[PDB]
Amino acid sequence: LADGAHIGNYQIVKTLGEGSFGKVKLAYHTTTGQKVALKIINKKGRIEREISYLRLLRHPHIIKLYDVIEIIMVIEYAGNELFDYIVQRDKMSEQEARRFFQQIISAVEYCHRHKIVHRDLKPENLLLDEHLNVKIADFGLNFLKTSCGSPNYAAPEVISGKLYAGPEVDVWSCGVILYVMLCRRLPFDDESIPVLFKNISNGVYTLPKFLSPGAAGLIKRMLIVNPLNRISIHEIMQDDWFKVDLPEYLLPPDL
Amino acid sequence: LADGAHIGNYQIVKTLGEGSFGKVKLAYHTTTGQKVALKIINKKGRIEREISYLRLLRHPHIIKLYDVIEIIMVIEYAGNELFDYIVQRDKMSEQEARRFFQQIISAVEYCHRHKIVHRDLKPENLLLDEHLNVKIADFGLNFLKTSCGSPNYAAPEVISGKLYAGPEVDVWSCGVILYVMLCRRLPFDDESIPVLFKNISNGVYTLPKFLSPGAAGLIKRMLIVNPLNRISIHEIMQDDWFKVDLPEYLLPPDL
Repeated sequence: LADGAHIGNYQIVKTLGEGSFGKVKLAYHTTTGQKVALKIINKKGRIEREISYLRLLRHPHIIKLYDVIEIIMVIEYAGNELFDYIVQRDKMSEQEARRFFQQIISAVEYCHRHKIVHRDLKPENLLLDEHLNVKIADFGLNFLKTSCGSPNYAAPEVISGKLYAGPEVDVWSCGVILYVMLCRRLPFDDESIPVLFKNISNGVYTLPKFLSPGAAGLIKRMLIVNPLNRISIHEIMQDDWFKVDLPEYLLPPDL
Repeated sequence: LADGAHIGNYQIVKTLGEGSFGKVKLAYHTTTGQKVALKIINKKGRIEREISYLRLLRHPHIIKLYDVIEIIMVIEYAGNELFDYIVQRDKMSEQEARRFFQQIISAVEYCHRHKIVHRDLKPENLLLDEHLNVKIADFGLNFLKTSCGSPNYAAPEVISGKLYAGPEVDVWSCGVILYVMLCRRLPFDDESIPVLFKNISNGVYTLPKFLSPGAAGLIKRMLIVNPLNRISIHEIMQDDWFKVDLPEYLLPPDL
């Protein structure tokens, strides 16, 4: 039950995080040795509905909810972080960046379809598995992780704490994300908190010249202050720059 | 010169981060095999004065600037993060927490003496070495790390972007830090950015009952909104709760 060991095919390894109910512990499947993530819960509503609803969501690049076993969740485990891999390789190609951006955007499209807005797309939520596939965590309706997002990646609507943050906020975050993989620098960022918020609020940032007309073009339409003029996920998936070398499994049925 | 290898006793291993001039690369000393951190620079003022000034600062718990070798810096390397270690051991003792808090506070006292205010004390800056000693990084006058601080740990003066942030801001951050090691939860923290800032601004937080009168007492005086009434580092070092089991090497000469 504790960091000791064993629970129906799974042996516990070492708590990964704590959180209001139980903890999250690393564990490896008894026979296969597949690493897994065990989120424990109990001692309390429509959460069970949620947990049940998550076991249905499946996507190559979203951390999967393998199966529920107190209340053990059994989640897919990815140990590395997308950006740790990116800093490693000095200057990865624009085509290398795009490859990741496509997996991410596809994943977002997938969730928005199932009516789930992430709202917290940031580096600590972009993981990678042994095959270099992105795995987005924290998707679906602890002190190691803060409840409020990393400002540098939040849309104006979020910085300003608007009562409604629609799927357009994910596009903005993805905008920042794309920007950083290509420019290796944050779009908005100042040592002064208030100034960082000012810039984000007025979409104040500069696009580096080494950016292809394609990339810079897409970034531009994603980082738009007015939620209504911000480009949509589907428009992004139909973009020429985006489309290049786009793996078929990433394109939904309707597109 | 690159991620290839070798530079006067040091062999390069794999870039740890990038930053406006050069990068930071992990390297191990050719003979001893001591891991080191290599920050590269060139292509430009009073920085050299600064670099020179840092080579003089020495403290058991501050990342040391071993020696300058373009412009290679050679920094002490710590791979783990204080809080990763803390989540591991389920509930570490109050005396275990205090041990870390003393090393941290001593380190801060040390820098404030040499007229250096950190201003960005957060989890990603609290490292640990193989002996479980804290090593504070980013001390002394990149996309993996943002320029603005992690709000949850910043003092009101910092959240509000006041033109002057004195050493009192470090006390506040240390307050949050102490709080989290003991309560395993953030003092101020809300999914709403504006609300998080409101709470911080009005020092709105609750002290858990399982806190000793000592600990809770110290926290209280650190998280004070008015910079002038906030407890001082030296008063903290003379506190009864703080003093318990305080290793002699951590106490400065004058105390």
